[PDB]
Amino acid sequence: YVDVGPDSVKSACIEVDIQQTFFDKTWPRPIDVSKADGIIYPQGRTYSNITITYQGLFPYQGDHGDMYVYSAGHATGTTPQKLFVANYSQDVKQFANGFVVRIGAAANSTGTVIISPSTSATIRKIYPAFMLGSSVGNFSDGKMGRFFNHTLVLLPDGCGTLLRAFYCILEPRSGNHCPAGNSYTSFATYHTPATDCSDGNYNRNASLNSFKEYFNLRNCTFMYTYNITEDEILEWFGITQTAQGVHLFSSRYVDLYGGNMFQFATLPVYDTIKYYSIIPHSIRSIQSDRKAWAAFYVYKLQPLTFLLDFSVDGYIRRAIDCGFNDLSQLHCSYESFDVESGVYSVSSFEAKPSGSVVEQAEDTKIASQLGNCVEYSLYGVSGRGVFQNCTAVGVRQQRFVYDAYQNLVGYYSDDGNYYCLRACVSVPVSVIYDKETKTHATLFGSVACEHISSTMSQYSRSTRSMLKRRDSTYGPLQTPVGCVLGLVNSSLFVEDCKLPLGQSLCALPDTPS
Amino acid sequence: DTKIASQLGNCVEYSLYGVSGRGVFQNCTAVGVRQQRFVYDAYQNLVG
Ligand SMILES: *[C@@H]1O[C@H](CO)[C@@H](O[C@@H]2O[C@H](CO)[C@@H](O)[C@H](O)[C@H]2NC(C)=O)[C@H](O)[C@H]1NC(C)=O
Ligand SMILES: *[C@@H]1O[C@H](CO)[C@@H](O[C@@H]2O[C@H](CO)[C@@H](O)[C@H](O)[C@H]2NC(C)=O)[C@H](O)[C@H]1NC(C)=O
Ligand SMILES: *[C@@H]1O[C@H](CO)[C@@H](O[C@@H]2O[C@H](CO)[C@@H](O)[C@H](O)[C@H]2NC(C)=O)[C@H](O)[C@H]1NC(C)=O
Ligand SMILES: *[C@@H]1O[C@H](CO)[C@@H](O)[C@H](O)[C@H]1NC(C)=O
Ligand SMILES: *[C@@H]1O[C@H](CO)[C@@H](O)[C@H](O)[C@H]1NC(C)=O
Ligand SMILES: *[C@@H]1O[C@H](CO)[C@@H](O)[C@H](O)[C@H]1NC(C)=O
Ligand SMILES: *[C@@H]1O[C@H](CO)[C@@H](O)[C@H](O)[C@H]1NC(C)=O
Ligand SMILES: *[C@@H]1O[C@H](CO)[C@@H](O)[C@H](O)[C@H]1NC(C)=O
Ligand SMILES: *[C@@H]1O[C@H](CO)[C@@H](O)[C@H](O)[C@H]1NC(C)=O
Ligand SMILES: *[C@@H]1O[C@H](CO)[C@@H](O)[C@H](O)[C@H]1NC(C)=O
Repeated sequence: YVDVGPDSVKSACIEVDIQQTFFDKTWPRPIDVSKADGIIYPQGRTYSNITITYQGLFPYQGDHGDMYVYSAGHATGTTPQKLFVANYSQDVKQFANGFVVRIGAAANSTGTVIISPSTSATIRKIYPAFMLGSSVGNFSDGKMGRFFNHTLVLLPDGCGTLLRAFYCILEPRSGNHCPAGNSYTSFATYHTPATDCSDGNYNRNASLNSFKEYFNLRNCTFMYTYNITEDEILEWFGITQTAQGVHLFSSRYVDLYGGNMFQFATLPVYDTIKYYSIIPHSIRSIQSDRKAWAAFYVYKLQPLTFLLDFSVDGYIRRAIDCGFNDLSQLHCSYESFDVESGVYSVSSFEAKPSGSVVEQAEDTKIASQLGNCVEYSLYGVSGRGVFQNCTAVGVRQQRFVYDAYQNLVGYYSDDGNYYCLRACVSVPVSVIYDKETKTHATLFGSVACEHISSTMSQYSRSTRSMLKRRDSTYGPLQTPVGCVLGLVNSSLFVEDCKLPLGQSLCALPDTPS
Repeated sequence: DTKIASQLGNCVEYSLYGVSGRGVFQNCTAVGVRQQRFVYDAYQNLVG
């Protein structure tokens, strides 16, 4: 196995007090895909200044992410005391095709101490620590997140210039405040700047040794290290897993200023990762020496399609999440960032299922429910649709009435009533796009505004919020063609809008640029 | 193995780290991104 070095020496662990309510903050950072935030550059290829579609794992454009903040522990006077940290060790998550993170984005600005926030200390970048693996379970005290068998460990040591990776078995310890003890609270790791990080001798084993004090390393099968140099600039990092093993990505090695990720390293492990957590960490520094740290963020990858704008220097500079909006769908269909003005069809709202209705004599109370769009089963016949009470058509006791295209038309219930079936209905959608002002509006077709609402329970695509930027303040407007959003009743007469809606309707642009 | 590292050239068969095809090479300017090694167009033809 790997030569891990010496075992832990002290038996007792420094106590970990959970102060998690101090860490509740709301500093969201949604992905800006027009800036190419979070984009993993494609593997093995590069391109010219041409725009191409691409498919791969990416963050959603609308995701605000998850936020975590490292902070100094308790100290008083001129000396260190006990840790006062966040409860992040209990935040077990299901792994889901990797994740990406944002690090140091609040650099060269100020924030607060958090644990004693009134001091208002300036903030600086700090690197994250992580643990990954195939299984989790209870600590002997019932605490969440104990990993089993072998797990990944990623930790910086001391100052951010050294990074280590491990695939190893963790071992519980019988010391006071440690995992086999009944005095255990929660796992944490720490750095002590009062003796660590000398400028002529940075302590390369600093965080690993504090890690060893809570878990003895055993049976380690892999270890790696990497070299980093200090730089307060914002950075991107992330993890994916394939049948070739885990991949590590960073923007630092290749594209430090543009922020595009590149495949920095790979790992030999072939075990599937099923769970993910963040290791909490804290600074042991003296009370007058405290320093606030920049916020850390996490976003989750999904197998999304995107337009990618490539620079002549091959950097991705802009991108569009195709499924984010109906307008984004339009751009992807024309493979461009500048669609010509017009009225364009976009995908329709579907239906929205309703709770099931079942009849099969031979469970309650679903015998009938008229009715909207409730899934159904009738003596092994199934489908989704709306039922209505109707007349009586021949022939009775054949039970299922059908049309010439073999669509079910209606049904004889065992309550003696004929009901008819219309399947379900949908709302067609189109958008009005004015390229000159870069503005838009929408049309719901013949649906009528009695079925239209500010939010949707159908549905089609994840948001329509760009319309809502003006339409949070207005009711839907009925027109002879149909219900529309953000149209306004100006009652103007004009010869040609270059955006006719059909009929005598006309969609004037707001006054020209 | 030698001496076939470069030959400019008209339409010589080639192999580049397991990528292969036939074509002419020319000493032109550089382009982004560096260290992705293979430059391609929108139809996935190798460009450079
Ligand atoms: C790279 O794309 C740019 C456009 O983004 C192209 O630049 C155009 O070049 C023509 C020259 O015939 C000009 O008339 C246009 O005004 C330019 N567009 C601009 C400046 O936006 C350029 O040809 C492309 N180069 C390659 C190698 O594909
Ligand atoms: C990574 O950075 C370290 C410096 O932190 C380099 O390792 C040291 O290089 C000096 C050169 O004189 C030696 O005196 C030290 O003994 C080295 N330390 C160790 C632990 O070997 C190292 O070269 C850099 N690169 C890599 C790939 O590790
Ligand atoms: C905080 O300080 C960093 C220092 O790393 C500054 O980053 C500069 O970012 C610009 C962006 O174009 C680069 O051109 C400079 O080279 C960077 N300075 C360096 C590397 O010393 C930046 O002024 C501050 N803010 C952020 C967010 O990084
Ligand atoms: C840790 O704190 C978070 C705060 O959002 C909470 O949701 C979570 O349940 C906590 N973990 C526990 C109580 O195990
Ligand atoms: C931890 O123990 C509880 C019982 O207190 C159990 O319900 C839970 O499933 C256990 N955790 C895991 C990951 O199985
Ligand atoms: C470790 O992996 C084995 C492999 O099957 C699994 O059965 C077991 O639940 C895991 N955990 C422990 C504590 O052995
Ligand atoms: C691996 O870990 C087991 C614990 O289950 C330990 O007993 C064994 O000595 C280790 N073996 C080697 C060869 O690393
Ligand atoms: C519709 O069903 C009602 C009971 O809900 C019944 O009284 C009525 O006769 C039915 N209408 C017909 C058969 O036209
Ligand atoms: C719009 O303006 C005209 C002006 O006469 C008015 O008659 C009409 O009721 C208004 N509203 C709608 C929904 O068309
Ligand atoms: C062409 O190649 C020569 C060497 O064969 C080199 O010196 C020169 O810089 C190249 N021309 C470029 C890169 O434009």
